[PDB]
Order: sequence, then C-alpha cells, then structure tokens
Amino acid sequence: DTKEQRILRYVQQNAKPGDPQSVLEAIDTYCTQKEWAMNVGDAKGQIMDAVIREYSPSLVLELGAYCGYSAVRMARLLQPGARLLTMEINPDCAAITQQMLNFAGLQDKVTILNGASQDLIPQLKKKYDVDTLDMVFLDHWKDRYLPDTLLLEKCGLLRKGTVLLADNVIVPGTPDFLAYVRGSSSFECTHYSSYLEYMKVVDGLEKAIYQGP
Ligand SMILES: Nc1ncnc2c1ncn2[C@@H]1O[C@H](CSCC[C@H](N)C(=O)O)[C@@H](O)[C@H]1O
Ligand SMILES: O=c1[nH]cnc2c(O)cc(-c3ccc(F)cc3)c(-c3ccc(F)cc3)c12
Ligand SMILES: [Cl-]
Ligand SMILES: [Mg+2]
Repeated sequence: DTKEQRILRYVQQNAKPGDPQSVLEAIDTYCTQKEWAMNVGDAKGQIMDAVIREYSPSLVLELGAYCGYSAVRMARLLQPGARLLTMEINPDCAAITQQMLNFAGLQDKVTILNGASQDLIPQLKKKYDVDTLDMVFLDHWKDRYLPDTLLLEKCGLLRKGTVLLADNVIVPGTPDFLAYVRGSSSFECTHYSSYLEYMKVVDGLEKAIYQGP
C-alpha cells in the first residue's frame, strides 16, 4: 500500500464516521507521529477556517485534493446548499479523497473531479453549470498557480470579490504568482505567515481578492 492508503485506513480506524473534526484530527496525528504528508495542516488550516467563516462562500473551487484533508476542512464549514468542487489529476488520490469525504459524511457537499486543472477549468461553465466562483483554494503545484489564475480570468469564472487563497507561497514558494497578484490592480492581496504543515519551517498563505478586469 501507499502512504495515502495508510492515511485513509488510519482515519477509518481512529475517527468517528460522520464527524469531520475527528477526521482532521486523525490525519494530523498520523502525519505528525507516523508519516509526513502534504496536507495543508492545522496551523495553516486555522487561517483557512477563519477565511471561510468570513466569506461564507456558496461555491468553492479547490485545485489539488490529495487525500481530502483540505476538502474536509472547507466543506465542514460550508452552509446548507453550498458546494465545493475539487480537481485532482491523480486517480488514486481522487479515489482516496472520495472515500475520505464519504467517511466524514460530507459527500453531498463535494464533487471530486478527476483530471488536470488546466483541462477542467474551461469545462466548468458548460459541463459543470458554474457561473462564477466565490472562492478558489490553490494547492496543486506551484508552477500552475499563475497560469491557472489567468485561465480562470479568461474563462469568466472570477467576479468582483472572488477570493483566491494560495498555499505554499513561501515553501516551496510561488514567486511568479506572488509578483503578479501583488503588482496587479485586479487583485487586493494579504499575506498570512504561518508554518509548513507538521514542521517548524515558515510558510504562508496569500489571499488575493479579485477586483474585476
Ligand atoms: N494540474 C493539476 N490539476 C489537478 N491536480 C493536480 C495538478 N497538479 C498536481 N495536482 C494534485 O495536487 C495535489 C497537491 S497536494 C493537495 C493537498 C490538499 N489541498 C490538502 O491540503 O489536503 C496532489 O494530489 C496532486 O496530484
Ligand atoms: O506540491 C505540493 N502541492 C500542494 N501542497 C504542497 C505542500 O503543502 C507542501 C509541499 C512540500 C513538500 C516537501 C517539502 F520539503 C516542502 C513542501 C508540496 C511539494 C513541494 C515540492 C515537491 F517537490 C513536492 C511536494 C506541496
Ligand atoms: Cl500543522
Ligand atoms: Mg500545500
């Protein structure tokens, strides 16, 4: 088995079905005590929770699902009827994520899409019936942050006030994306310093609020 399967089995055996908080706690315990993994983690996850609660988004897009940690974290705070779409290129991870969300009781709130973000984003409107997005969580691969931001704009998926929240802008770092949003009048940007998941290493999140064309 893989590390990702081990994390899923740990949750299934150490959390309560239907209890998203217990799922997060189990993942964080496994990843602290047994095997590190690239979940957003609790430190940065607390900042994400504060953002989600501020904005109460009705439609969230996540780029990069992995094992479902961030999807559980965000979906547990959504209001009735609000929805998360998450894109994941790795089919094994997509299957873990679906199972993780089912265990957590959040499957009615989330649609896990299996493919590359750059291929799926242009299909959101016609195929997935999206008008505009309220929030985007960027957490897939550093070199895709800038091109997929520009693609979201091209496709008419951002509106005035859409919140982009980007992980890992310090480690590994996303210098092109940061330079771009911080220099563009189309974004209002805030940096939230924190720590790399499970590590005493500085990292951070960037919030970039779209201001229209
Ligand atoms: N272009 C792309 N489109 C979709 N998923 C991608 C991608 N490039 C990488 N990924 C996926 O992005 C994930 C990064 S890890 C995601 C962690 C998750 N947000 C959490 O915090 O729990 C991996 O599972 C990887 O397969
Ligand atoms: O790619 C990532 N996507 C989404 N979130 C990630 C994250 O939160 C952390 C890391 C990360 C891994 C190892 C490390 F020492 C420091 C940071 C990565 C990542 C970076 C470079 C890599 F080569 C492979 C993984 C990702
Ligand atoms: Cl952490
Ligand atoms: Mg990350």
